[PDB]
Amino acid sequence: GHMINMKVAISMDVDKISNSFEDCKYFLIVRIDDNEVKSTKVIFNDESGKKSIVKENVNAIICKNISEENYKKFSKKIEIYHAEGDDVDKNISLFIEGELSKISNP
Repeated sequence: GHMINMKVAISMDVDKISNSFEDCKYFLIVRIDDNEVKSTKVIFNDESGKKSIVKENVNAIICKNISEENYKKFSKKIEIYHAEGDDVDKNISLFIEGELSKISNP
């Protein structure tokens, strides 16, 4: 029954989900404010990018994969989820409901 004030980082290549967090080209910052996406952002993935994610106060990350080291960094307040597709919009809807599997075995 709805949701308010979500913030995610989705690991993008150029036009869909990147292979892994370590190989994204940018992060799409999704904004959800009543079970629907009311705006978006692009943080390119070159160092200064990842810094901003810390201060964004993200709710969760979505990716197909992560490196072990970066997991151990980010898994200290932000819920890391598995992608279930290449269709970002399917992965957004699944995340809204919490149907995506939380990666606890990278």
